[PDB]
Amino acid sequence: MALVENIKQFNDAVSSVKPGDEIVLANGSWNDVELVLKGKGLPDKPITLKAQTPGKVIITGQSNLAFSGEYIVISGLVFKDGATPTGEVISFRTSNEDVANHSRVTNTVIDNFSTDLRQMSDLWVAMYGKHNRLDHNSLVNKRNRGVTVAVRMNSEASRKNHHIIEYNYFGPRQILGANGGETLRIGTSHFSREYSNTTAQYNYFDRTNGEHEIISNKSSGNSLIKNVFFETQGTLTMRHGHFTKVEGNYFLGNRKPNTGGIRIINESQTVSNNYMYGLTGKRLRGALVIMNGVPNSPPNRYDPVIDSAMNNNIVIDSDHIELGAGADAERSAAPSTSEFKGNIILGKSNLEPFTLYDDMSGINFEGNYLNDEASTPIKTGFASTPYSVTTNQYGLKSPDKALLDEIGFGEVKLPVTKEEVGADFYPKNEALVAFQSGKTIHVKAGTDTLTSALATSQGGDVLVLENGADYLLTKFAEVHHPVTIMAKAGKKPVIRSQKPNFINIENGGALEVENLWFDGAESPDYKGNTIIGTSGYSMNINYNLSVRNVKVTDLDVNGYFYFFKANAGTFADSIEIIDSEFSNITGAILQLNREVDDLGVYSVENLVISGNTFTNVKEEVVTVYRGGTDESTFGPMVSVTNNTLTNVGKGSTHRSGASMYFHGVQKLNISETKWDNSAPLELFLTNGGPITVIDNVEMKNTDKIRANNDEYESSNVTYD
Repeated sequence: MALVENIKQFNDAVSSVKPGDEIVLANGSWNDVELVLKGKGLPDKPITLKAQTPGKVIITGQSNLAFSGEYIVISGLVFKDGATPTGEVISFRTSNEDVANHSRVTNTVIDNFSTDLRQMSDLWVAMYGKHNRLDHNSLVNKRNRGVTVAVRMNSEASRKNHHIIEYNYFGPRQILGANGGETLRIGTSHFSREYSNTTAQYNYFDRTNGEHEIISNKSSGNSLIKNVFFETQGTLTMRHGHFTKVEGNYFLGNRKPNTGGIRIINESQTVSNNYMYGLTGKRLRGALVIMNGVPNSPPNRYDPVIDSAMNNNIVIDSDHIELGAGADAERSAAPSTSEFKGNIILGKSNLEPFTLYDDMSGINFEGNYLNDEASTPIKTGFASTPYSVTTNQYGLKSPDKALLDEIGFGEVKLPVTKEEVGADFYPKNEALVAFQSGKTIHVKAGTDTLTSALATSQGGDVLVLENGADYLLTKFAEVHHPVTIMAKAGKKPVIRSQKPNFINIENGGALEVENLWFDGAESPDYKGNTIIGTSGYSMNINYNLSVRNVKVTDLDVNGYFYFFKANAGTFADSIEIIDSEFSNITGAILQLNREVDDLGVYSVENLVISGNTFTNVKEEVVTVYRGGTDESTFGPMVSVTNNTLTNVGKGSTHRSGASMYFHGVQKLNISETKWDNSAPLELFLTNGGPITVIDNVEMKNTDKIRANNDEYESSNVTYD
């Protein structure tokens, strides 16, 4: 019917709409468009809004879609590189009272509708009203905060909805490094007791690693069944609400880090007939979790587990089954009137997978299996079994056919594949620009030669520098894509700069430097200079920093001169500082303490400091900060091995007054390192389960380890 190519023609076709009529957007770009479509369609005659050719109609800029009435259909659309001017990209409503009932969004795409500020949050699809369908859609590259798809329950109209979120493709989602990165959320805490009755089936979750919750269930009566979780970090949690059915879900961890399974909280839940391979998650992110609750709980906390069944689940090569997880003064109530029956746990990665944080008499264990090699503290309900896991006709590591016939599982096979989900026209091309994957450039020694090479380089390229040659910068050496700046063999070229900062890693940029020498002889007489620094504007694309075999000297023109400053609103998936030497620096080596909100936002996911020497550093070698009490993220994970510190942290300018400072770090491993006439190593351990193993550390002429509390393991700590 009526084809349109502008906002006027479109709103005319909306005003003049009736059951059966189809409004078509013509192939081409639609920038800054706030699409509103109202109308009462019919079961036999539905009011449609479609693309002329699915994939050729593209919506960018400050654009969105709002719709209300009955039997509305949205199909073929694309929403690429832009942002909604409201809180939702696609909305199943037009006002608080006008919601869409019996409507459908299908064969539609949302690719990078992320706001430029990585800190801003918004919902990409917000479902309202009753009996709507959301299927065969691809939603990729969410680089800001908020839920990819949410089911709203703010009013009786949207409650007991019976929505179906089917065959959708949830593309990779980088780590937020803060709370608020769920892929699917059904309801909120304010309306948790109400039944939503939603069904989320046949969806594929591909590396959706936002935070520790891939699905946050926050209402009663929903069914999260037949889904695939390919290498996803975090868990499917029964966050709030009762009577949830979680079955037929395959979780392919492939031994990838921080991969979790299912977390039971609250009442009358049924987690049965799920498959789980190689899940490495622990505590609230275990492969199977049954939490401890808060008795007579406030809605935003945890209801004690009652009347629940975790049965007939296959757990192959996974490390943790957490019973009573989260137990403390707050969560004092252990599961009751529940059961754990006929489970097949086969894995040699952890031979004591069960971690029982409280008494588990409330649970009825019976008919379970655990490989001969592994032990369980649970005296009854468990039977010994040979560790026989063979790759079946579908490529999945399946156990023996007798054990499957005993529990009634059937053929171990995916309920859906990456090829059956999402939009048919849109490709699932990986956004993986690897380091050293491009053309190699040769940089002649001189003034602004590294600057020019960078400016015209491509993503993944390698800039090779002249061994022993002097390089000077007079302009910022900007890094807008992955880049390697190295020199081969063993003659360090000497880089100096007349700007406050040498290299700025900008949005989309990732940097690895090898065999380089940085020196401050040309650095200006300003406080706050740095060798490497992040953008200075929010970076919604995660970065990486690898510093290998580097010399840094004389950063002393003025005070507060750093090696690295990671600005707020920037986030590294990986920071590595290896085989390097640092001398005479008036600031700090790594300033990763700039997140000032105190609500779980931190600057680095993985931090490795190894094989390094530091001499005459007026501030810290490293200061890592994740303030507050948030339990939604895998916090900063730090490793500090084989290092020497000499005259570090003795200055009066840094506020911690430490050589190494750790606040809110969730996995801290310090070993084989020595302190000499430096400032003490400081800890500030926060909530959650912070793993801290300090071993074989020498501390000559240095005041002993500072700490807020003693929740850390310290061995072989030699004073002097």
